[PDB]
Amino acid sequence: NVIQGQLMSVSVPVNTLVVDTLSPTSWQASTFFVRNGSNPEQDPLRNLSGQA
Amino acid sequence: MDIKYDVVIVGSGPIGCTYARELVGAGYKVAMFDIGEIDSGLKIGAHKKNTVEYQKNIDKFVNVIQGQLMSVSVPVNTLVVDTLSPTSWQASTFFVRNGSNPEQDPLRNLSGQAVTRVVGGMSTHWGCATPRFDREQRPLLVKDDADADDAEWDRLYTKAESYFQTGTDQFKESIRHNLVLNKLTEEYKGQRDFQQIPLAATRRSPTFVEWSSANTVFDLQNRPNTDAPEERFNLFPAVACERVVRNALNSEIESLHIHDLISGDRFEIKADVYVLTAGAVHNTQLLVNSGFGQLGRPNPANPPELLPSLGSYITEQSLVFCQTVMSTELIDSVKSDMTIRGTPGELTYSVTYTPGASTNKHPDWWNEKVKNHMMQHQEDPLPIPFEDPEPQVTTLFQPSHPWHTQIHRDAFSYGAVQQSIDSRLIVDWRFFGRTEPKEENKLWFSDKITDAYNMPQPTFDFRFPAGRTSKEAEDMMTDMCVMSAKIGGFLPGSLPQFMKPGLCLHLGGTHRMGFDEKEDNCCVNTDSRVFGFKNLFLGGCGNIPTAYGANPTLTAMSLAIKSCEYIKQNFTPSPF
Amino acid sequence: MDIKYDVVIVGSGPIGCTYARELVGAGYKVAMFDIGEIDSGLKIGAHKKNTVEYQKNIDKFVNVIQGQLMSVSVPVNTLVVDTLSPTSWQASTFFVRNGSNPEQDPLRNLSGQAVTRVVGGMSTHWGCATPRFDREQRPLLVKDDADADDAEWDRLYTKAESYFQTGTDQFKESIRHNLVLNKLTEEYKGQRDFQQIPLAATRRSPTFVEWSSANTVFDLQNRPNTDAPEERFNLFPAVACERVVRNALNSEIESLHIHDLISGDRFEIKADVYVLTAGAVHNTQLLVNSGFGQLGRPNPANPPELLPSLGSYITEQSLVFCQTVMSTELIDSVKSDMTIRGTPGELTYSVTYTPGASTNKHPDWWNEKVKNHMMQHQEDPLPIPFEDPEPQVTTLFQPSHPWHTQIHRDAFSYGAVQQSIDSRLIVDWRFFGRTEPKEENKLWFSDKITDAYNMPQPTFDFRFPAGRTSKEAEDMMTDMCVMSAKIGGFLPGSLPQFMKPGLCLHLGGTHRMGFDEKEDNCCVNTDSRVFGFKNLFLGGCGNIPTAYGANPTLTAMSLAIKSCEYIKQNFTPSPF
Amino acid sequence: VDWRFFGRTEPKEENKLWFSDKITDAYNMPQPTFDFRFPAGRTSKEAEDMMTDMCVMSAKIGGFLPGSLPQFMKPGLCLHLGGTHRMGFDEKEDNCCVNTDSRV
Ligand SMILES: *Cc1cc2c(cc1C)nc1c(=O)[nH]c(=O)nc-1n2C[C@H](O)[C@H](O)[C@H](O)COP(=O)(O)OP(=O)(O)OC[C@H]1O[C@@H](n2cnc3c(N)ncnc32)[C@H](O)[C@@H]1O
Ligand SMILES: *Cc1cc2c(cc1C)nc1c(=O)[nH]c(=O)nc-1n2C[C@H](O)[C@H](O)[C@H](O)COP(=O)(O)OP(=O)(O)OC[C@H]1O[C@@H](n2cnc3c(N)ncnc32)[C@H](O)[C@@H]1O
Repeated sequence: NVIQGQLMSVSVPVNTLVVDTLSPTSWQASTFFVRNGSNPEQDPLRNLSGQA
Repeated sequence: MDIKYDVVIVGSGPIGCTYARELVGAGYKVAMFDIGEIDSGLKIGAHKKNTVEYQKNIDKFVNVIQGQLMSVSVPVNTLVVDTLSPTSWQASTFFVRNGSNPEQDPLRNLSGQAVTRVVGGMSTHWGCATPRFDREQRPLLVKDDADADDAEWDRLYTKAESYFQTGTDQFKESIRHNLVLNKLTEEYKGQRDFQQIPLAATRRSPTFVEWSSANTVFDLQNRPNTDAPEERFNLFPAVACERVVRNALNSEIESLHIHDLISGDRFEIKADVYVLTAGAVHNTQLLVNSGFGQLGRPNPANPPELLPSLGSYITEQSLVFCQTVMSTELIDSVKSDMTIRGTPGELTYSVTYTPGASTNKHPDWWNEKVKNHMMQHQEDPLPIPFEDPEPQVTTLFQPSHPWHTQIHRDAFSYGAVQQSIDSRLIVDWRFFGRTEPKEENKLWFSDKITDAYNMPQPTFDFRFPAGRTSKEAEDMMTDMCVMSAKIGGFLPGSLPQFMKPGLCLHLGGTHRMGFDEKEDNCCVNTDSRVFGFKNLFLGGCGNIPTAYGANPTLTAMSLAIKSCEYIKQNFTPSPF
Repeated sequence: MDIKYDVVIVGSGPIGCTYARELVGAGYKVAMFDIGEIDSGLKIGAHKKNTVEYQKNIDKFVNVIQGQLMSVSVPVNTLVVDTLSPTSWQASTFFVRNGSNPEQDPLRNLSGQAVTRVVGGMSTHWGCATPRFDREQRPLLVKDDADADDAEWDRLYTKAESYFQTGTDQFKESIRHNLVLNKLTEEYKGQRDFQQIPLAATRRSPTFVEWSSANTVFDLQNRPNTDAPEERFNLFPAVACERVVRNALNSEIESLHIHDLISGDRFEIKADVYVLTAGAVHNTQLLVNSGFGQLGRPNPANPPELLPSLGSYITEQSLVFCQTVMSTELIDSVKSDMTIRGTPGELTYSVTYTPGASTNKHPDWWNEKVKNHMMQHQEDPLPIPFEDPEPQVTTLFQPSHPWHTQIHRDAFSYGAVQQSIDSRLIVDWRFFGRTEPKEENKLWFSDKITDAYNMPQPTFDFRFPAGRTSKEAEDMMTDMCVMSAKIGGFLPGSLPQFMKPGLCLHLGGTHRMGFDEKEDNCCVNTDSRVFGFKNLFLGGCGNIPTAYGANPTLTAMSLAIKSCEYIKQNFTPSPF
Repeated sequence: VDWRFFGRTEPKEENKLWFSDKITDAYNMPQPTFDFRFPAGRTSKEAEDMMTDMCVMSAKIGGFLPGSLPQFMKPGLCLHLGGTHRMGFDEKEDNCCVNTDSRV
């Protein structure tokens, strides 16, 4: 837990995971927009995802 | 097989079988085709739960359901796997893979929508709930005369309930059922009414229910036969129906084009009357494949010439689910009439009641089951008999609670930790919302991509409408949270949640009914006859044009019965 | 139903059907009972995968399998749930709940063991692999004459393979199959041989295989009928067989006691010949319920009077599994014969080969499939055609690799992330170990606890034996890791692992065969006749007394064919 | 017992760490971006041979622990990144950034 608490990911690609069980009242974007500190330059297929 | 029939029916689900029942009985020469195969045993199209083994292992039945639900539209998968070995082959993109539909926006889908291709359709696995719709959920059959409209729905629903063997008392001797039913009655006294879910089912013994299906409505045996010597019916399984052929006038259907999946051959079939009962998705696909509506991605710049509302105004219900673990207060109530001496497992242990004691909260029969269970199974800490049937409770949709409710048990795949909880304690909660019909919510068919039967690939463009539909959906969730707490707390792993869109499989409005094609933005009239066409009829939930929360099948069958009255009045059976 | 038959058969799986095929054909008056129901469509007891819908959706078939596998022995669950609401009822102990078996030690179980109660048994869902056993895996039918023993097994296996429609070439036109087969041949040159898994199956088209089943061996239709007018057979589904009644001499069976699950009535059935083919678990249960062996927890202080080796020396195979993702080297090999100009998706793009080029690594037909796929589907990055059949590769058990191997695809439930990998790349690896028979490994039946049919509850006391069995099991895992790496890296989520004990469903030895009851510690002789008894025979994997790694069904059928030779030679059919 | 086997990666010009000219990280510095794949040829063959070697060697000690089965870890979890500002004798000939005294 100490280790994980001090390893900050270098490059996180834009997340395209589909959540389709939100309530109909919840706000949602119509796209997978650059969110949550993701790096839009990053190809998720040519990454070092584990680099921190 | 002959080339010419009086009536042809596409699909062998319960709605096709309603047509078959009515029309074979009226003496028409009838053919029914189904793309799927016979696989329910000797009773063709019967419910798969009606085996002794599923009645003793009911949770295994989830697997039967899942094994015959094939996803309608799966978007291209973009999940990153970055722990492959460096030697494994990988593409540089998320390419169209594994039967995914590239037309599909993963954010405007009914991901949970699925279809069943087997003789008897989805009625080989369904839950058999058959409530009537109240006025608010129901389309008009009579204009400007509410009493006359009620009377007509009553006549039709009554017949439909006979065809399905609908009843409301098959679970009346269940302790668990009565425990839930009574508590909720008491808690909502003067606010809401609770009753048994109306269920298409006949109890055969205390541990066996014969669930109804297509086979209950019509047995699907070829005729003439010894029991029906003057009737004429043939069922042709493993036949993909691909198109109905319109005359140039667009006034009549001239043939049905089929593909025999066993021989591989294609044929045309001729009939006086053509009935499409392939389900809400597949009726639409067949029509669009026959030049109704618009093939391809919607294009308003280019409105279709025939049935422009086809595939628009589609509705699916919102669904919320949880499970509860029965409260201590309620379990203790079960044994309230009992005197208990000594300690379980010893010789002096005694559980007794006074039959007829005026202070008894329960009938003698309930108390006998409980005493006997507690004295026979002294290692068991619960007062509920092991073979006690499940709860089957509803409060039906009303204006002040505009959702359908099922408080019940059906087959479920309990994870390992959930298996730690005694099943007698667990109750499932499913609340179903009504969805406003909106032109923008569409089922359409690709002009380039094809499905597994080489038909135009279905694609959804759906979102739950803003406004009432969404407010009610969230109010429904809150209502399940409030109501469920009266019975027990949530079961870990089955916490309150929205189910993926379309999992409820109550899709409607894809080929909707109304009085007037333009004014009511619809495809069929109140006899389920396709506007413009003399001899084409559509059956099923696709016909329902309203926002409904209740399970739609009974309502669809009712419309089918009306549709067959029109047929009997307007087409003469051939001589035998 | 009559009261008297020439032969009665308990169970309608493939082994019962072998008896039925041989004995109905020999003119005996035959009854077969099965506790399960007809549910494979019109072809009674046929494989459930032989529908068009499962052949287009093969992964859905896992659900069919899981829906008909009922766990034999589930220990009491001790999983702690401590996130219930304080209002929910809870016991203060982990009490016997949810059909758990309190006799069962969770640490000496076959947790993965399960049974199938349906007409046709497990052959309605099985994988159809039918290898022969080599000498090392195989029991003796002839003593002190190895060549004579080989000759006898050859005669019997050859007939069994005819009954099952066993073949080794149904997958020969698969690119994927040949890609795997060839690579592994090359890598083990001079060390091991690879071939197609022998499969009970007939190819009907490039996209449809008719998998064999009980129905292939015998069609299970009542006789006399139009095709077999001088034969006599009745199948009675939904009949629980409970006991065979021994004479006081313990020299003959006098009746079969049955329970009709539909009427609820119990009857006795009389026959000259009694054949038990209910599976390895249920044959044992029936025998113990009839006073063979010992009911209750083993007690050596009190050895049974009849068949003291019944339920001892049980064997189940160890099973290791993984999936791979095909290597880049191998995928590129597929298109080695191709010249490629331009870029995919453009007008100039060209994929060509020179038919007959001496430097071609592949036959023209392979290259035609590949060229056509690459030119027709230029958005697809793989050279393998979409409808290419699966790999079906084996290297059969040998002394230097004493395990059976299947390098293949069968129905599988891929998780969401796994669905991200193109299915054409994925290969399943299943290696099966042989288990030394040990007296201490037992299937026994409770004297107090009962199962869902009110029969004595089965309980296992099993561990994989120390010594060779365990060393080989781990060497097998290492061998799969080494061999699989030649084809590709592991698929995340399907990494190398031991499967729970008994999931392979290859249980043997529960009612084992040998020459001499005491010296060979066994229950039946080489005609599958129960020692002491003139007219009682047992069929199935329970008969196999050796340590085997290969799939046992073909071997069991072979023994059944020998058993019927004895019957035909020793019992006269009644006159018709 | 834990088993961790670590492979060597061939240095390839095409494998890059670069920095965005538009996107910034949490300290307002140019956002790092990788363009990496394990090189074809030796690096990838050895990586798979390494996996097989761990499977073979580990079996001498015991069987795998369920839930910790043999697997490749996500790229870069080992945190042994090298070569981003690599050393050599001659800047052009050795394609490098610092000399053997680590001087730029
Ligand atoms: C699956 C499901 C269904 C369900 C249920 C629970 C589950 C898990 N619970 C419900 C319940 O409690 N109450 C109820 O009212 N609905 C519930 N359902 C849904 C219900 O089963 C369906 O509404 C009902 O069966 C619909 O009936 P219908 O006759 O309209 O349609 P179907 O059963 O899908 O049968 C259609 C058939 O047509 C075939 N087919 C499809 N395409 C073709 C082509 N091209 N050619 C020839 N035949 C075609 C099918 O194979 C099928 O049998
Ligand atoms: C389930 C399974 C099976 C399997 C397979 C894969 C799966 C997922 N893959 C295998 C394969 O590739 N090759 C092979 O050799 N084996 C494979 N199998 C196993 C195979 O199906 C079984 O070995 C085979 O079917 C055994 O045949 P048998 O005829 O001995 O037994 P059965 O099929 O279990 O049928 C027994 C029947 O008897 C009934 N029954 C049980 N108890 C009673 C009582 N008391 N009274 C009357 N009937 C009884 C059953 O209901 C059943 O049909």
